[PDB]
Amino acid sequence: MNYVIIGGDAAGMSAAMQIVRNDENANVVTLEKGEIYSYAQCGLPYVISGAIASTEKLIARNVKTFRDKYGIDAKVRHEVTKVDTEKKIVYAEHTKTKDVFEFSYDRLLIATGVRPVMPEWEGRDLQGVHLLKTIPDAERILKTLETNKVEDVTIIGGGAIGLEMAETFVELGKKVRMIERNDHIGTIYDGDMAEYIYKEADKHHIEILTNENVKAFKGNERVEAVETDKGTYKADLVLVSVGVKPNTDFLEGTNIRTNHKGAIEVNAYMQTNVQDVYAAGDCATHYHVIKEIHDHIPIGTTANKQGRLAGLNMLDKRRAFKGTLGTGIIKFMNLTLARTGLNEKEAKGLHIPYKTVKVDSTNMAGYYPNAKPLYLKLLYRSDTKQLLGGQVIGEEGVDKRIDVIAMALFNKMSIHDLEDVDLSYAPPYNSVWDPIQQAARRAE
Amino acid sequence: MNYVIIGGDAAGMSAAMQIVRNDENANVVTLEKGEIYSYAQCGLPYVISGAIASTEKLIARNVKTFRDKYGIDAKVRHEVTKVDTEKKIVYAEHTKTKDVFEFSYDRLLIATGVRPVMPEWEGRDLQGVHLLKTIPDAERILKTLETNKVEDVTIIGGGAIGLEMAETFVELGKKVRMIERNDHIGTIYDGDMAEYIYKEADKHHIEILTNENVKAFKGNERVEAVETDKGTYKADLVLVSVGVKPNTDFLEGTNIRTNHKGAIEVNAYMQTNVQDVYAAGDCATHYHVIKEIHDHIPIGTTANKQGRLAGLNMLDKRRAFKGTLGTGIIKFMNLTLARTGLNEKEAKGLHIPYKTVKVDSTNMAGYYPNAKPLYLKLLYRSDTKQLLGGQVIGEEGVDKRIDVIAMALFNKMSIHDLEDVDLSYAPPYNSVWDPIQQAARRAE
Ligand SMILES: Cc1cc2nc3c(=O)[nH]c(=O)nc-3n(C[C@H](O)[C@H](O)[C@H](O)COP(=O)(O)OP(=O)(O)OC[C@H]3O[C@@H](n4cnc5c(N)ncnc54)[C@H](O)[C@@H]3O)c2cc1C
Ligand SMILES: Cc1cc2nc3c(=O)[nH]c(=O)nc-3n(C[C@H](O)[C@H](O)[C@H](O)COP(=O)(O)OP(=O)(O)OC[C@H]3O[C@@H](n4cnc5c(N)ncnc54)[C@H](O)[C@@H]3O)c2cc1C
Ligand SMILES: *SCCNC(=O)CCNC(=O)[C@H](O)C(C)(C)COP(=O)(O)OP(=O)(O)OC[C@H]1O[C@@H](n2cnc3c(N)ncnc32)[C@H](O)[C@@H]1OP(=O)(O)O
Ligand SMILES: *SCCNC(=O)CCNC(=O)[C@H](O)C(C)(C)COP(=O)(O)OP(=O)(O)OC[C@H]1O[C@@H](n2cnc3c(N)ncnc32)[C@H](O)[C@@H]1OP(=O)(O)O
Repeated sequence: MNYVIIGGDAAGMSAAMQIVRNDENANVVTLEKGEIYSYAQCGLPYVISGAIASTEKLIARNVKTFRDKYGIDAKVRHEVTKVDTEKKIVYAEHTKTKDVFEFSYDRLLIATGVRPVMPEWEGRDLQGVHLLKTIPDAERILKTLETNKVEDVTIIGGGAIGLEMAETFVELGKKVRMIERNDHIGTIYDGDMAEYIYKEADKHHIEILTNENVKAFKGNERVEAVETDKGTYKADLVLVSVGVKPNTDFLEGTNIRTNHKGAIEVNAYMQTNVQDVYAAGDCATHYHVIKEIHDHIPIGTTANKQGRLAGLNMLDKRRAFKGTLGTGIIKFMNLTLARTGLNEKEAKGLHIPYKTVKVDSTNMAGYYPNAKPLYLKLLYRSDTKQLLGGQVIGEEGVDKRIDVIAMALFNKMSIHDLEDVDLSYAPPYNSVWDPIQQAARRAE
Repeated sequence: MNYVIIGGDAAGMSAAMQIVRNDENANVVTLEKGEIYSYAQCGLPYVISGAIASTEKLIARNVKTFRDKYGIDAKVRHEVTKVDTEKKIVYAEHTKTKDVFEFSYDRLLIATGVRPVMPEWEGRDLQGVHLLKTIPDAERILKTLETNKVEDVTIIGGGAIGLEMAETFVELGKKVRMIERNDHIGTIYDGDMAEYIYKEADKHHIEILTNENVKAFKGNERVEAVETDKGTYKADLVLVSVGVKPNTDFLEGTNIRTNHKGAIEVNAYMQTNVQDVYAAGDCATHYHVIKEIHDHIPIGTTANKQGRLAGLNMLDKRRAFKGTLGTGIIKFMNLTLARTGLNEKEAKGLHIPYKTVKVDSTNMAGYYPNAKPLYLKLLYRSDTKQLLGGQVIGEEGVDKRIDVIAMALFNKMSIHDLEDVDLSYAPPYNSVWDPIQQAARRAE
C-alpha cells in the first residue's frame, strides 16, 4: 500500500504510473529534489539551438496532472538525504526551508538518475561555465547567450551531449572548439568509424583537440579562456560534458550494493539486495544482452523500460528485464551516428573472439536520385558467427539500419541469417540487398 | 559441369554468379528471350517520371561483363520453347531468325519470371495502351508521351505498379484516373489502412473509381477513351496493371509441378519434383514464414534470394530458403506505404485467430520540428500473442518500422517482446518508446 519513489522523471514516474494503474488502493509518494517532473532531457540541446520553442515543450506530464488526475502525492523541492532500510523510512529535506520530513514505505524505488561531473578545475565556478542536465541548466546557458556576448564556445568532452551541443552552438553562429579526453577513445565508436566524425566536424569548422588536458578556466567574474597543457584558448562559454555519476551518494550507510561507479545493482526484477528496495534507470546497473554482465549505459529508453518494470515488480506482477544492447544514436551536423552491441574495445575487453566486416555502400539504389553514402560495420563471433554489434554512419537511413541490427542482436541471430530476412525494398528506400545483408555476405 | 539457366535477370543471374564463383570447371549457359540482362525493373517508373536519367542506368551487369569477366555463355534473343527433362535437353528458338538450338544440361534452372496480364478486351492493341514490365515497355511509354499530345491518363488496376505509375503520371503533369479491381480489395492493405491511400490520391487529384468493370478501350488508331459498365472516359494513354502470370507455359508436358496460377513448386532447396530441375524468383512458389504454406509473392528481393540459393543448391552447397514474409513497400505521392506478414484478409483466409492494434502516432517526438503523423497497425495471435503482420503508412520513418516488424516476424517474436528491444532513440529519429512498442503495449 505505501510506495515511495525517489526521483520524479523517466524511471520514477514510469514506475508510479504502473503502480497507480494496477493498484487502485495504492498510496504513492514521489520525492523530487527539483520543481519539474517528467520532462525530456533529450530535447534540451534542441531548445538551446532554437529548434524547439521553449523548455515548456519538453514536459511530458505535470505534477498537477500526477496529483489531480492520478492521485499521486508528488512532492517538489524534496531532497532525500538518507534512507533507513530497517525502519523503512525515507528522510527528505526541503531544499528551501531545510525542514526534514519522514516518509515510511512498504516498498521503495530509487530512481535518482546520474549527474554530470565537474572536475575540480580552477575556474569551475566562473560565469559562463556550464553543465547540461536539467531545464534550469538549459535556461542558464540561454541566459549566458542572451546577455553575455558569445563568439567562441569550447566544449570539454565528447559523447552524445558534447557532439549535439557542438551542433547547437554552430547553428547559433558560434565558433566551436571541442577538447577530447583520451579515456573515452573507442568507448563508443571504433577508430575507423570515428574518422567519419572527425571529417564532418572539420567540414563545419568545429576544431577538435586530441590528447590535450584541461588545466584551468580563466577570467574575471565571467570565463574568457580555457587553459590546457598545450595552450590557452579564448572561450566566452564553456560546456563541460566529461562524464556522469550515479546520484546514489545519499545511500552510504545502507547495505544497498553498488558497482564501482556507484550504480545500484539490480536483479532481473529491478530489486536491490535489500528487501523491498528497488532501483531503475540511470542510477541502476543495466544487464547487457551481449556482454551477459551488468553494465552501466545510462539512457532514456532503458530508464523508461526499467522504471515501468520496477513498478510492475513492486506490485508483484513478476516480469524480467531483458537487458540493454548499448544502442545509441546521435545527430551530428549532416551525419547520423548509430551504434549497438559491442564495438572492438568492448569485444577485446571481454575476450570474445570476433571478426569484423565493413562496407562503404549507399542508403538506397545508386541510380536513384539523392542516394547517399552509408558506412556500416558489423562485429560477429568468429566461432558461432553470432552477431555481436554494429556501427552505422551516414546522412540517411542510419536509424533504420541500427534498429534492424538491434533486432538481430536481441534475437541472438547469426550474421548470415540476416541474408534471409525479407526486409523491405523499393528504389527510394533501399537497395535490393540491404547494406546489412551485403556486409553479412562478406563475413566468413 | 553443364548448367543451363532460362532467364537472364535477377533470379537467373544471381544463380549463375554463385555457380561461376564456386565451381571453376563449370560450363554455364544462360538463355534470355530479350536483349537485356540484369536490369532493375523496379526503377522503370522512375525513368518514365524523369527522376532517373535513362533506362541504361538500371542495368546492373551487362552481357559483355557476364561473357568476358565471368566466362558465362550468356545468350540473347533465345526463347526456350521446350524442355525434355528425360533427355535433359533445352530447346531454344532464336527470336529473329527463328532457328532452333538445343542445349544439353546436367542441372537446369528455370528463372523466367512473370508477365503482366492483358485481359481480352476490345481495343487491347490500340496505340497508347501499355503494359509495364521491361525496358522496351518503358521506352514505348516514353514514345507515346513524346510523339502524342497526352493530357489524360487512365490506369487499370491498383497495386504497387499502378500506384507508382499514378505518381509518375501526376509528376509528368497529366490528369490521372485509376480504375481499381474488386478481386484485389484487402489483398495488400486492410480497409482502414487503405483509407489513407484513397485520401492521398484524392488530395493530389487522382480520380479513383471503385467497383467499376472495364469492357473496352475505344479509338481509331490510338486510344481516346476507356469504356466501363458505368461510363466512358477520355484517355490518351492507358496503363494496364491488373495482374501477372508466371512464364511457365512452355513447360507443359514436363511433369514439373505448378500451383493453380502456374508458379513452379519448389522445396527448401529450390528443387522442383523433377530430378536436376530447379526454379527460382517470380516463376516459382514462395514458402511463407507465417502462412507456413507455399505462396506466390513475386518481388525482386525474394527473386535474388531464391536465385542465389538455387545456384548454391545446384552446386550441392545445401542451404534452405527460409521464406517470404510478404513484405512490400510503395512510394505514393507524399506517402510511404509498407506492409509485411499477414493482413486481416490473409489471417481470416487461414482461420488463424487474431487480434489487431492500431495507433495514430508520430515518427518522432511530437515536440521536435517536422514530426509527422504515423499510422501503424499490427496483427497478433489471440492465443500465443505471436506477431503475425503489420501495416505502416506515413511520410517518414515507415521503412524503418516495417523492417523492424519484418525482423520480429522472422524471429517469430511475441508482440509484447517488442517492448523489450533496445531500439534507437534521439528526438530527430524516434520517440522514447517507438510506435511499434506503443502498439505492442495496447495489445492484450
Ligand atoms: C543533454 C541530454 C541529451 C540526452 N539525449 C538522449 C537521447 O537522445 N536518447 C536517450 O535515450 N537518452 C538521452 N539522454 C538521457 C536521458 O535523458 C536519461 O537517461 C533519462 O532522463 C534517465 O531517466 P532517470 O529517471 O533514470 O533519471 P533522470 O531523468 O535524471 O531523473 C532523476 C531525478 O531524480 C532526482 N533526484 C536525484 N537525487 C535526488 C534526491 N537525493 N532526492 C530526490 N530527488 C533526487 C533528480 O532531480 C531527477 O529529476 C540525454 C540526456 C541529456 C542530459
Ligand atoms: C514496374 C515494376 C516495379 C517493381 N518494383 C519493385 C520494387 O520496388 N521492389 C521489389 O522488390 N520488386 C519490384 N518489382 C519486381 C521485380 O522487378 C521482380 O520481382 C524481379 O525482376 C523478378 O526477377 P526474376 O529473375 O524472377 O524475373 P524477371 O526479372 O522478370 O526475369 C525473367 C527473365 O526471363 C526471361 N524469359 C521469360 N521466358 C523466357 C523463355 N521462355 N526463354 C528465355 N527467357 C525467358 C525474360 O525475358 C526475363 O528477362 C517491380 C516490377 C515492376 C514491373
Ligand atoms: S529523455 C527521454 C526520457 N524522458 C522521458 O521519457 C520524459 C519523462 N517521462 C516519463 O516520466 C514517463 O515516460 C511518463 C510520461 C510518466 C509516461 O507515463 P505512462 O506510463 O502513463 O505513459 P502513457 O500515458 O503513454 O500510458 C501508457 C499506458 O497506457 C496505455 N494506453 C496509452 N494510450 C492508449 C489508448 N489510446 N488506448 C488504450 N490504452 C492506451 C498503454 O497501453 C500503456 O499501458 P502499459 O500497461 O503501461 O503498457
Ligand atoms: S527490381 C530489383 C531486382 N533486380 C535486380 O536485382 C537486377 C538484376 N540483378 C542481378 O542480376 C544480380 O543481382 C546481379 C547483378 C548479377 C548480382 O550478382 P552478384 O551475386 O555477383 O552480386 P555482387 O557482384 O555484389 O557479388 C556478390 C558476392 O561478392 C562478394 N563481394 C562483393 N564485394 C566484395 C568485397 N569488396 N570484398 C569481399 N567480397 C565481396 C559478396 O560477399 C557476395 O558473395 P556471396 O558468396 O555471393 O554471398
